[PDB]
Amino acid sequence: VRERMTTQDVEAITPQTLINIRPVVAAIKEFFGTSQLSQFMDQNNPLSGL
DNA sequence: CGCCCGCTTCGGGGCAACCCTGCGTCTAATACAAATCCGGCAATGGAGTCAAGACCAGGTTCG
Ligand SMILES: C/C(=C\[C@H](C)CCCCC(=O)O)[C@@H]1O[C@@H]2C=C[C@@H]1OC(=O)\C=C/C=C\C=C\[C@H]1O[C@@H]3C[C@H]1O[C@@H](/C=C/C[C@H]1O[C@H](C[C@H](O)[C@H]1C)[C@@H](O)[C@@H](O)/C=C/CC/C=C/C2)[C@@H]3C
Repeated sequence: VRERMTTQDVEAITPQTLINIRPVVAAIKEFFGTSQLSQFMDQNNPLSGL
């Protein structure tokens, strides 16, 4: 946003144009898969999930 | 008696070898020439195929 605040022209831009959500959604998808703390639920008896 | 000056001794620095406190989207085409694929006839010419048809030789039948 701070980059394209300057390169864009004024009196034409909007928050729909300024905002790129793809690094945020890539950070979420890169956390939930392929991290240490996000593991498969160990279920072979209900004590193990707990 | 004091004094220089390199010899040894330790310090500090410097450096070489391993992990994560690591791990962004970008003008946009035109113009043209050469090379290459490929699609479709257009000569085949050699290689396979059918069929007749002849070739006797020795069992096989008949005299
Ligand atoms: C070594 C480790 C996790 C190991 C893979 C499993 C735990 C080892 C301890 C043990 O031997 O009991 C650390 O885990 C985390 C971050 C760093 C380390 O990961 C690491 O560095 C190693 C792997 C990190 C993420 C792996 C994700 C995916 O790999 C597959 C699918 C995803 O997860 C893995 C499965 C994990 C569940 C395990 O659960 C364990 C039993 C089995 O070993 C597994 C079913 C149970 O002990 C379970 O109750 C306990 C889990 C530990 C909780 C997380 C701690 C920190 C499966 C192999």
